[PDB]
Amino acid sequence: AEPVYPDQLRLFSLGQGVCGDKYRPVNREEAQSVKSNIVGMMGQWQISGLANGWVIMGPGYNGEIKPGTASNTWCYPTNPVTGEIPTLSALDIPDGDEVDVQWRLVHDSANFIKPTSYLAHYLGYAWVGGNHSQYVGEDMDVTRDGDGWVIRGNNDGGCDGYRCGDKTAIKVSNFAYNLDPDSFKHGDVTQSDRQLVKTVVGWAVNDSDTPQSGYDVTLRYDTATNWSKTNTYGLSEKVTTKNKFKWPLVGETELSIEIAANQSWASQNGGSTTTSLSQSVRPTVPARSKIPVKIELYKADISYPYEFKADVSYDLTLSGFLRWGGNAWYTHPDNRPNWNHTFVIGPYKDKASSIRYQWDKRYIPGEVKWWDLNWTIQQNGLSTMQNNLARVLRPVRAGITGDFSAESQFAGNIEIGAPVPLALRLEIPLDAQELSGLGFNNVSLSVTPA
Amino acid sequence: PVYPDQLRLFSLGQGVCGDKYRPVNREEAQSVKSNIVGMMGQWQISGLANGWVIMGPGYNGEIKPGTASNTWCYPTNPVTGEIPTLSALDIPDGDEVDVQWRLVHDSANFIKPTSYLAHYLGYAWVGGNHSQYVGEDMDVTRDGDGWVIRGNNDGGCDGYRCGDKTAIKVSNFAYNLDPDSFKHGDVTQSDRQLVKTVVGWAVNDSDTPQSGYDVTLRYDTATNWSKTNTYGLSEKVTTKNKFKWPLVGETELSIEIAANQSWASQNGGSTTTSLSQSVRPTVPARSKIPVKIELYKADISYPYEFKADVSYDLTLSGFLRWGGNAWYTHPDNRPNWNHTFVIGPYKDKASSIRYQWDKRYIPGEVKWWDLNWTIQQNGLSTMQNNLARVLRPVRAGITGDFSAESQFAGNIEIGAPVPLAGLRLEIPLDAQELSGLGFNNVSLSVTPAAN
Repeated sequence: AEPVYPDQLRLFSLGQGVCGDKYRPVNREEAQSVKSNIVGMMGQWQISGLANGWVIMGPGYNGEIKPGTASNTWCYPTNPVTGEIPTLSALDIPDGDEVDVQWRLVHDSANFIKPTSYLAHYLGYAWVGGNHSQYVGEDMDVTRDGDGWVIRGNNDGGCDGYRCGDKTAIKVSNFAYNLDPDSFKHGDVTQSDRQLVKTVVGWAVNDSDTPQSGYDVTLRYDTATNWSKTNTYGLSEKVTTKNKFKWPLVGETELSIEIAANQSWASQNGGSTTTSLSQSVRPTVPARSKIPVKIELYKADISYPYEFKADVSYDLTLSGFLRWGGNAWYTHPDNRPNWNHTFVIGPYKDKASSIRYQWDKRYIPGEVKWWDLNWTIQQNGLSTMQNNLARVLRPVRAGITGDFSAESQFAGNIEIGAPVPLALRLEIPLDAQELSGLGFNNVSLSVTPA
Repeated sequence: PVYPDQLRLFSLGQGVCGDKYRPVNREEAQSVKSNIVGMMGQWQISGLANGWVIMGPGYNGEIKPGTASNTWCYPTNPVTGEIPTLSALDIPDGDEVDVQWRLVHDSANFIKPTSYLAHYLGYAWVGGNHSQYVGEDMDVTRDGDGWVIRGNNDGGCDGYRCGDKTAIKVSNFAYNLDPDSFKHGDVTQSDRQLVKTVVGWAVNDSDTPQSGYDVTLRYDTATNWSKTNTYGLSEKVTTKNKFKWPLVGETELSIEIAANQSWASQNGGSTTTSLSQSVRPTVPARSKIPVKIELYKADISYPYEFKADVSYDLTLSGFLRWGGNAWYTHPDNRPNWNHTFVIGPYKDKASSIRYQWDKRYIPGEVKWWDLNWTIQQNGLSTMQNNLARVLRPVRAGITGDFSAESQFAGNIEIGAPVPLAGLRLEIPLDAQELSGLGFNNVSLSVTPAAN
């Protein structure tokens, strides 16, 4: 309600202080109210407008809010959807075997069993608890189900209530883990150093009576990169990454490691590869003069414990019968029908399985084709639903660890010194054999117009 | 390369961009999906080239065919070769004197890059008499709390005024601890345990069901915590904005770190915060409902680590060369020259290399150094790889041990209604007992939802 929702802001390019159909300019106070969020949605040196001649700058300008004018405007809806589900801080589960990472999440009474149970209960699912308790989400048994788990109330002994024997089950299945490359952190560097294995030197001469410029002196060469990694546990066998990425750089050791996408993290533990590389400068040597040029070749290796975060997602399927005269299905059946509905807890898939969608579009009558979330609100009130939904939708991440080590060869910049006279050709010796013995193959120096 | 910071959303109709801009295509959109989605509303839908669309974070940034009257665009003629943001240059924590010494003497990560910056900008003799190259045979001397990197001047040299070595002064250091870089070791202690269950009843002595009253639980909790600081640098680190101590395990901690205070002067204590749980139950006519409130105790400890970003001022003193320098006026009188940069978060245009470089193509902006001249003198590549080194983020590890104990209540739970043999409450609370277990000023109240 009252509070401004960052994720509902929309930008317009309609001129100063102008908004599109059914949007109004965001004012200073509101902007300040969620400063971090607006800035995080802006470009480096972006500058957008706010109400009554004010402006908010991007991260580059330190997201500052001051008087000003902008052609574009941060606008808010004249009819904003109220009572958003908050997004709680991530629940970080330490690295372990898939089974253990999953037990830790699934049997957590306060962060999983109770919220998901209460969600099912709020949706009108009957008997969401075991007969050892009168409260929902208690005396809940967690049992293995393939690569998933099932959560149903213990059914030992007898129970009171019509069909109390038919306990609703909460199926947690279809798990997935997406390693986030940006979450990269590393411990103390075990090994680290970069030797100067050789330095190529010589000169670059200018013969003509006119200043030689606009030519690129380019060094091309090959070297091998040897890296390897370990995986402390087995969850590794199931994590992938949306897209390929370059292993992050640490120290002064230039590496060229490409982790491949959608390929088991546990299946990519290292490799030896020779990579063609290059370096180049565009000198400007004055008439009939020469410049000293130097290229330092290096060798570096580094080792360290590493850690990434994998975003966990799973399917939440609720199955049981819908309570009589207390139901949230849109048709509000009264025949206590056996029911099955699955929510995708993680990356969006479709409307039917998106709690956040059905919640946010709850006031658009034509969109409610599944759970009538409005019912949960008259039944429980805004705060209770918001707090509960936030708990079931809380992001879950799993740590991914192990040791990393690598060694590679590479050249530094082609450096040049103060030009010397005399009274664009190169005189830079390249000992093929010594270089080859050092691990630098197919090394060449070329001159080519800019 | 599609540079995300040059992207621009326009609201001018189907596939329409602003002047000198063009529609982002499906592929280009995929190459920078996260940056685009990170600028979009939860359920925003925006257009791309040839009738495609990219959706907001809520739809998981799906890229698919669709019609949209607002569009993601890119310059037809983009400012090319933006300075690459390299990975962080980690520095071994220690006492302030250590981190500075380690930074300042780093030949390949600081001396060479800052010396080349001066040289490319036209500063003369940025090198020692014992080398023909820029940035070699340099001497670093103190000058208060600031440092000075300048070519060795001993012996004899050649060149007009070769005795005038350009000095690179580093001063005014500052270290900003980044709360999001949080990480921890083995959580050498943990768990939660139930220490008491406060139970009672809500009764309804009416012939009609009751749903108009909030039962709320209010109380004070004290978190007894602490944290050590392995090294001395922490005496100078601060945080721009306050933050909640990060949640680890399942011990709810109510700890806050204040901005503008030395990291080292916030090592723990007993902090009291007032919490409040509530619920609006529905009690059938002539009925009562059991109310349950569990109270927990929790202990946690573990080594911790946050990184502190290091910023400093880089001042270049020397005279600008004869045949060309970078100053927008391009003097030739071979003048002494003082100019300082701010290596770290923005401050102002004059002292921001990133700013002058990114806006180089805008004539009115070049009021200091024009980096278009340096690019025509050394090539586009040379210059962005050099500025990539100069602006390479530098950070020191801030480590130590963290320990904490706290008491917290679970949510208020409601049982099944059972026929009695404004909503009313009957739940005993013994101030002294509760207090013995770390819960003070505990109250259960029944309030109409209409207040």
